[PDB]
Amino acid sequence: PTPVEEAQQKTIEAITKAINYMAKRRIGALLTIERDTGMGDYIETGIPLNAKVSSELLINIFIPNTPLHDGAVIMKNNEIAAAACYLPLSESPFISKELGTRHRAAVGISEVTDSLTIIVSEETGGVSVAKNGDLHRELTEEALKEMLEAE
Amino acid sequence: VEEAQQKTIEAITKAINYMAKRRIGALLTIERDTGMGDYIETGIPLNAKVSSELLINIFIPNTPLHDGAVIMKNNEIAAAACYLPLSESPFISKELGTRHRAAVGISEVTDSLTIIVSEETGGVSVAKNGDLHRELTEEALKEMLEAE
Ligand SMILES: O=C(NC[C@@H]1CCCO1)NC1CCCC1
Ligand SMILES: O=C(NC[C@H]1CCCO1)NC1CCCC1
Ligand SMILES: [Mg+2]
Repeated sequence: PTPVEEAQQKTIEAITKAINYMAKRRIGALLTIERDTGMGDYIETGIPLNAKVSSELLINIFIPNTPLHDGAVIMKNNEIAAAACYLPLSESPFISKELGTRHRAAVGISEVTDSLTIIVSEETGGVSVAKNGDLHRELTEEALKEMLEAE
Repeated sequence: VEEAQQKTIEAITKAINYMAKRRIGALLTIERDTGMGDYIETGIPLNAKVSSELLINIFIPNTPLHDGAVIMKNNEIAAAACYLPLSESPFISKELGTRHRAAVGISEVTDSLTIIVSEETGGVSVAKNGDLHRELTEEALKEMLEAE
């Protein structure tokens, strides 16, 4: 495998381990992965980190009642670019009415970028992904990892 | 460069103040001229920009990153949850535990400056040159960082 491919696999493993940990504990999370549409405008609304990814940092970021836990984490490749970022809120009628701001923000950014956003519900622990204006809910650990590997 | 150093000092002091008030244990070593790569390598790599918010989030109790030392280098957070050597000095106050002994320990073999927040009292101390300077005010800590 090339170094880029191995680095990508490490990042996926870090993300999936963090998301799985948060889902089990009902830790709300909002994690947007930049793709080909640049997200600089939104990255600049948060606290800059420019940090190497780890499952441990991702978890620490979203612990409730902490400085960094509200708003989105935005990733660029293997790095956490910024935390506590603003994303636009979708007005889509296909967002389940019981869902809160994190899900509406994820769908919102997915309507104006090709990014992939992962959401952990603080109510249920359910894991969802927003992509291209669609929200896919109640993902298994395997489905999430397969979505990341495919993207 | 001067504006960047002051920004980092302000970020550190704001984080330390927050933790001291809440009696959140913390251990933050600032590399100086003695390289500490061997200890940085024992932690979780971050190479992150300093912010008060990131420092606070690192040290929250019962989280992956809160046990061990944060090591700063070249104005960034190099790693978290790092190992530091424990001092065997018999002249550390006996009521103090592992965090303070680790800060003194790294200070015995490097020129680094380490900041400790006690989880028992929220007291703020600094280890340098093998000595621990205890019960620091906000102003005293700022003076040490500026002097360093
Ligand atoms: O693009 C990289 N990782 C991408 C991750 C995979 C899962 C979400 O984003 N790493 C390359 C840039 C730095 C070295 C290779
Ligand atoms: O921010 C600091 N140095 C900045 C360097 C890199 C860019 C320009 O010079 N040092 C801080 C750490 C401890 C207290 C001050
Ligand atoms: Mg379904």
